[PDB]
Amino acid sequence: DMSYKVIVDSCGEFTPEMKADGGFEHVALGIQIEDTQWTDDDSLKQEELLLKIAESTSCAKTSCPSPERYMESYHCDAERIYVVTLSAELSGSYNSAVLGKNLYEEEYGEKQIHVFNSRSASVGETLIALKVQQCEKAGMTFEEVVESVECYIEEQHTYFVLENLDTLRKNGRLTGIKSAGALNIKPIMGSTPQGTICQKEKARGMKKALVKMADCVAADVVNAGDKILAIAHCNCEERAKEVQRLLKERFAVKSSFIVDTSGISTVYANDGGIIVVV
Amino acid sequence: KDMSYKVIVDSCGEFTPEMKADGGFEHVALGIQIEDTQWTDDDSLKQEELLLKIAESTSCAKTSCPSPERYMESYHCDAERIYVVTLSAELSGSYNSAVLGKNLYEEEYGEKQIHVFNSRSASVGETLIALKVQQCEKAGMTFEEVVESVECYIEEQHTYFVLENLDTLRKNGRLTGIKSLVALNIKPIMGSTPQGTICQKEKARGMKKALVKMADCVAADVVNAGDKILAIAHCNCEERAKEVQRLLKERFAVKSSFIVDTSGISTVYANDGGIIVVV
Ligand SMILES: CCCCCC/C=C\CCCCCCCCCC(=O)O
Ligand SMILES: CCCCCC/C=C\CCCCCCCCCC(=O)O
Ligand code: NA
Ligand code: NA
Repeated sequence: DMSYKVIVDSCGEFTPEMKADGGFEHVALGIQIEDTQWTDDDSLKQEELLLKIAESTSCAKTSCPSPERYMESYHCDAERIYVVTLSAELSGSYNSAVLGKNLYEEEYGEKQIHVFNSRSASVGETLIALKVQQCEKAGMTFEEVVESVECYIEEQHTYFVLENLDTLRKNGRLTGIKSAGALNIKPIMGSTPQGTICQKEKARGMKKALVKMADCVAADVVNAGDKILAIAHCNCEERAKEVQRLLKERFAVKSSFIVDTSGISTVYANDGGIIVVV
Repeated sequence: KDMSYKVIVDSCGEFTPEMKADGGFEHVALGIQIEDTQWTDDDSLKQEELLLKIAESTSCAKTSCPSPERYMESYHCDAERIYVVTLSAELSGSYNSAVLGKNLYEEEYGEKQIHVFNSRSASVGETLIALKVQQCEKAGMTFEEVVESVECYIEEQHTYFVLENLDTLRKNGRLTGIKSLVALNIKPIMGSTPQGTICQKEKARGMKKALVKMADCVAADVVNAGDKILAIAHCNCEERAKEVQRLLKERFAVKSSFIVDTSGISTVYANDGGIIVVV
């Protein structure tokens, strides 16, 4: 009985193995830069997006998926539907997925559909989708999957260091956080348990910030041998491999992987950004 | 051989007969003050004597949490691992005292595995967390693994209650954010927030329809009820507890359920006729 589908909004990256699996499906967000309106799918190559961001003087804007396209993704032959979305504190994607479930039941009746508020972004959503699959392979019931994945979400922590925080700041995703000292100061950012962004540390220069971020991850992680560590990078794979090396010096994980940022992740992480989740 | 672990629960958390007979569960008592009378909340305090004293006293009851020194002493024993389950940190100093007791322990003695769980609940909410600790230990998990699994359960755990008399919680500052209703026979359906505070979930006219609405609230929030234990605490109204149990069974199936009489602390704040439901 593998009658299930894992729906993830487009911010959550897919590894090549997940793309070849068939059980993972994306629901794409929208991206708007000046007078260009794009859909965050696999037809939007990262370089063209980064080049458009670089030329546009105006900050990029994004839009969550509509409830109707969530509902359409629920309507299929799979018995159990699991939805993984951006943090509800950072995007309307969660509320839209929940509304799509209400629309589905009005048009088609009851179905086992659960929407997971990742309280995170990017590879945070990826790891949750992988956790759903792991639970399904272990033979859990639908409600057992929900409980175990919601526990993993509670254990999961997100961290990131960017070169350019302006897109998150201008789009209202950094409210409360204090902003200009040394020009090479790099804040180490992270999630809160509620799914908002906070500042965890700071360092002058990228090399020192990556070390401090590695320390922050290691200071919070528990039972790391049971967990997969994910790293998303925006056009800086050698920086991603260095972060992986720093983290391996500090704790042992079950496994780890590195992925390129999705369209939404690229828009908000910007050129040179690094996101770590475990 | 020494016991591998002990679960310390403050006296608000009721023990089932099976837990009372298990030396792996141990209470740390709170204090109860009603007019000129001071009681330790332990098994030697009869609920009827407490209820009769409350009924006669025009003065509202007062309570006190355990001291950090008392918690520290409870940690110093032959059991290897110590788990502590306390009242919600937002409703009592019991959690802060247990954490301070741990800090004092590590300063005075060799390092020991001690973890304090903020239940963000009360009464059988603490009971079920203590049972979950035992379940995780029986599953063979490590200390860190037990801690992480129990904290996940705590986030899942929701508390609901309907009382005949909310005055003790109100007078003692435990309903700070809730608007009080004017006195036909409207009964508010109260419950926990994820932070461990009390909120009003619903309201109904009469006790019978209040229990129905509470049962609806429990059913609306519960995840994977089939694997969970549902607990019902009642203060001198066992038939009301069995009716609530019946209403919940109409809405979802659980692995098992139990009913217990309220502890001393739970009795003081739930009062005669109170009902508490946790799953
Ligand atoms: C709570 C932890 C968040 C970690 C953020 C990591 C940095 C960049 C990843 C992309 C974050 C995107 C957040 C804003 C998405 C808004 C999309 C929309 O609804 O328009
Ligand atoms: C957060 C959910 C709370 C549910 C409350 C259920 C009603 C009665 C159970 C007893 C509650 C006791 C709370 C106050 C305890 C204060 C003890 C102290 O003096 O520190
Ligand atoms: Na559309
Ligand atoms: Na008084």
